[PDB]
Amino acid sequence: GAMVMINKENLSSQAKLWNFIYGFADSLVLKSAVQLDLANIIHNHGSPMTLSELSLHLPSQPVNQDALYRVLRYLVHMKLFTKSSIDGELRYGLAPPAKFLVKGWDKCMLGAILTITDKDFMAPWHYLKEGILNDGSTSTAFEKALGTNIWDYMAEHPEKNQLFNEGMANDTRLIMSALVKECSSMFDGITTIVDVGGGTGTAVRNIAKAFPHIKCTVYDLPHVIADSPGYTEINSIQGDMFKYIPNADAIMMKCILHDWDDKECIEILKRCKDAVPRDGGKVIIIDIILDVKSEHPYTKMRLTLDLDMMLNTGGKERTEEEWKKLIHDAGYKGYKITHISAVQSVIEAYPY
Amino acid sequence: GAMVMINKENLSSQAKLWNFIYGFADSLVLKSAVQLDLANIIHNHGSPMTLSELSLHLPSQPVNQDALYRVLRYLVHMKLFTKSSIDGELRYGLAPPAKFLVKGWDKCMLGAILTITDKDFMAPWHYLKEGILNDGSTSTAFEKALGTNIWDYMAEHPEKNQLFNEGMANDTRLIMSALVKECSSMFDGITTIVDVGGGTGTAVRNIAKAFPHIKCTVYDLPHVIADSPGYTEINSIQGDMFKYIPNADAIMMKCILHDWDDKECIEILKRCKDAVPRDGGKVIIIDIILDVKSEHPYTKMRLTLDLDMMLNTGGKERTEEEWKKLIHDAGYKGYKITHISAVQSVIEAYPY
Ligand SMILES: Nc1ncnc2c1ncn2[C@@H]1O[C@H](CSCC[C@H](N)C(=O)O)[C@@H](O)[C@H]1O
Ligand SMILES: Nc1ncnc2c1ncn2[C@@H]1O[C@H](CSCC[C@H](N)C(=O)O)[C@@H](O)[C@H]1O
Ligand SMILES: Oc1ccc(C[C@@H]2NCCc3cc(O)c(O)cc32)cc1O
Ligand SMILES: Oc1ccc(C[C@@H]2NCCc3cc(O)c(O)cc32)cc1O
Ligand SMILES: [K+]
Ligand SMILES: [K+]
Ligand SMILES: [K+]
Ligand SMILES: [K+]
Ligand SMILES: [K+]
Repeated sequence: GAMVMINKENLSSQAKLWNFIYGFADSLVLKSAVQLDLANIIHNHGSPMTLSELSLHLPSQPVNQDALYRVLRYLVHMKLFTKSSIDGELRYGLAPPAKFLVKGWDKCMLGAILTITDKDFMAPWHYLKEGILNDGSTSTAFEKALGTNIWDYMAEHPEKNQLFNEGMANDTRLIMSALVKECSSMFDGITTIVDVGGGTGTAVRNIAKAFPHIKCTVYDLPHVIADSPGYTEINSIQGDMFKYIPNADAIMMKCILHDWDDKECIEILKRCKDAVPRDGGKVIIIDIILDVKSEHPYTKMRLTLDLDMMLNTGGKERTEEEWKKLIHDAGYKGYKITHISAVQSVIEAYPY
Repeated sequence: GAMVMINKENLSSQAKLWNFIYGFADSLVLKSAVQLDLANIIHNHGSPMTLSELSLHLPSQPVNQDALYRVLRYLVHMKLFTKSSIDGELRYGLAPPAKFLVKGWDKCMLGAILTITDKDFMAPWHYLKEGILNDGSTSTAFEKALGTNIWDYMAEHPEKNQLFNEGMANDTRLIMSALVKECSSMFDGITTIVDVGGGTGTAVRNIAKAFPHIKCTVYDLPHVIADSPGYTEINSIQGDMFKYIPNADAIMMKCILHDWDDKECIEILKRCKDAVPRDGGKVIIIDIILDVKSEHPYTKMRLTLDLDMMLNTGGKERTEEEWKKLIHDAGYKGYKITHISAVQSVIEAYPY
């Protein structure tokens, strides 16, 4: 018949399953740590704090200190926070990865955390089985969970629109420094650049500051431009990139093409190719490159973004070979990849 | 002013945060793998299967094979499944931890997975912040999310009651073999045993089979006994353990005391102490012992269960010192711990 176990089963193997089952506890404990603002209370204090001292500084009163102690115990085991005995008291501090929970610098990841761990925005992941056994539905998991496609949903839910746009703002803050410094030569000779699907303008505001002689434009759907601050020297245009892309010396698209299937990407890439000059025009794509042959620090979260696209947008994350095919099919002459030690890489696509 | 970064920031540190943010993706991809029954289709086939072969055996038709490929790619990166080139084709197999997703043996963990990753049963974790900043509410996160306390909720939601009771059934299946074999001496001389809060009877059915001369009783709330199969030689009694515990030579409580605060536990433990004989009576507690000094395979999920109790039941997981105090305060003479290489340990509590 079947396998019969006769000696002790491996505890580590079973623990690996329990840790996968409860993966959501890491996401949702982290969310609570962010909502309580623990890392910033400690960082501002400048030294480890007792349970009582932390409690006195929390966002509201009163505080259940038993609950706080037990969440902190979990956070210490995550190696995000520390706990030690100092001068006769137990005090809580920050471990090195907690720096990404500290406000005031480009790699603070708080906006992204609050977007991704939002209850409504997690709901699509419960429809993953229905993405494979689709019973002949063509809708995304986002539509099954929340009623309509992501972008129309954002147009009808202003607070959700804002939360998502700030997550994207954050995502872009993580890479701008590397972009404008390491990839400064990409901006040479450009007099105009349009950020297609540029969101609430983080990328253009940073490019415009680093390169004062380039006239920058942000272009997105009306409900996103409506959630943006006013601009002085930067053009803000609203519209639909499938029907119109503002012409310029260069087009940039960050986290756009991974929202769309290959047919749609080719339509967008053709529209971009015809928006830039034959003479040194270029299209700057910023998106993940999936390595399916070797492992990198961001490999796990890049595969996670592949399914995030599958459920939320209808898109995908692509390997270099897939990018090559898409860029070829849109009729470009060639492409060049630049790594910037980020989740995304830069792919410059060059027309004839 | 503030810290200024001047050299490249650590990619691994940032990846650790992204992996915590997306912890829920591991839980919910695993859920989808269980709903698709991938591990059992492969295990029954007895060799790795192509994407097409897997598709032909899935729970329903048609199948989106792109989606299936991409979920499998994530599952292979989890090291739950494998992918290889064999005789000119890409075939998917099982890695060693996938044995816990295979049906037909005591360590199949499928019931637990489907309980813990259920959408409604995950909802309380979104109210973790409100468990610390409770705005002077005394309700559990379960009540905030789902309307009332867990046990009354189960009484009013028969499908949820069943799903939870089968999760508990599974949890008990994981330990019964070690219990009845390693701890056989605990059952010596006992003529009657009552499993207080014994659920749908897994523990008693297994004890009754291993020890045919012990008259076993399962005792739980009416809506749980109502979700149980009929019994011949095993007594099934319904009631409230805070008002009555059926008298017997021994009482067992598995995953009971971790549902309750210390005052409640002492009330239950006193009721048990007075239900067993002064002459060799004993109370057999099966629950986690938290080690807060060193690390073990199950440490992470035990701390996770501490917050699971905090949110869902109002209880907690306890260290040995906390167990000692509780057992002392209920007026017992002593206790003995037996490890059984499981999530829970056995704590025998002995009256005078
Ligand atoms: N048809 C369309 N035309 C223009 N923008 C669109 C669009 N469909 C979606 N978008 C926009 O594409 C963006 C995808 S999210 C990426 C936002 C930003 N580039 C960043 O990386 O931070 C959203 O802001 C969305 O509103
Ligand atoms: N007042 C009460 N009296 C009796 N049983 C109770 C109770 N309150 C809760 N319970 C039961 O305690 C159990 C906790 S879950 C543990 C179930 C089982 N002992 C196992 O380990 O698999 C549930 O079955 C629940 O219905
Ligand atoms: O920094 C982030 C990284 C990834 C996300 C995931 C997000 N899921 C919903 C749909 C969507 C769409 C996107 O184009 C995108 O770049 C990210 C996401 C949010 C973020 O705020
Ligand atoms: O095997 C399992 C392990 C842990 C759980 C968590 C569960 N959360 C809801 C409330 C609750 C209550 C319990 O008494 C318990 O032992 C487990 C749980 C479910 C399971 O099916
Ligand atoms: K959820
Ligand atoms: K809204
Ligand atoms: K990669
Ligand atoms: K129900
Ligand atoms: K432990």
